[PDB]
Parts: sequence; C-alpha cells; structure tokens
Amino acid sequence: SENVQDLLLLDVTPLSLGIETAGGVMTVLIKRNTTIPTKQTQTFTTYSDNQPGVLIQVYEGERAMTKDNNLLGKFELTGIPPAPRGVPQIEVTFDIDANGILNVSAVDKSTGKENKITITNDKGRLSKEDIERMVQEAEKYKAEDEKQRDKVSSKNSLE
Repeated sequence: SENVQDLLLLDVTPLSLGIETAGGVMTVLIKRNTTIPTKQTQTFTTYSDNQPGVLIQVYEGERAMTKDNNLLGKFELTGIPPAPRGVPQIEVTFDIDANGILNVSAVDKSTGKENKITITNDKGRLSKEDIERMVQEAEKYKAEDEKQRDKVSSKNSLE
C-alpha cells in the first residue's frame, strides 16, 4: 500500500494474479501491490478455424511460464463465435473481490456468453517471503517479456 498522498485508501493484494494457458504458460493483466477489487478484461483469441472451447487455469505469481507460485482455480469455457483461424475470441475477465478472492470469468463477449469460478485464497499464505522473491522479476519482466506468453500457440490463444 504505497501512499504518495495522505487520504489514499489502498486495499492491495501482494501478488500479480494471472493464468497458466494453451501449453500451460503465464498472462498477467494485474500487478504487484494491486488495488483490488478489480475487473480486468484480457481478450484472448483462438488456434482452430471456427469455434474451439478453451482451458483456463489460475496461477497467482510467476513470469512467462509453469514456474512455481500459487496453483488455484481451473475451468473449461466453451461455446465460441465461428470466425476463421485467429479471429474467434474470448475475454479472460479477472473480477477480484476485496479479500483477494478471484472471480475468473471467460466471456465469448460478441456471443454474450460467460462461465466463472470464485477462487477463495486460503490454501496458500505466501506473504512477505514468496512475494518479495518472485514478483521482483515476475510482473515487471512479464509485460516486459512483451505480453510474455500472451503471443503463443496462435496469437493471444489458450488452446
């Protein structure tokens, strides 16, 4: 909670919470000491021609990977709009609640179609020791890997 001015109410979660996608790797739209609650909409696309169905897996932590931070919450979203290879698409929408609880929603938004998981953050209390080692490299070095493992299997896909 980095207070540059006096009356700043900074309810922040210690890590940048993202996802293990396609062949299991990281995408973070969030940040370290993130002022949660937050609804961050990262739009992914597809690898097959006309309608895939995608595997979404949350890993709270790491950079461009399946390294070693908090594995919690994985779901399959399916019912995609049928355009040609790389144009069918899905919004992996991260709706975090104020006690660090991640409501992860994959939306086929041109189709008006979402499925969501509410991940309760108790099986893992990393705190000062794991956050100071991983996310002083990870969130910096992720959007700096250049949407790291965002450019992957197709373009921005999780298949």
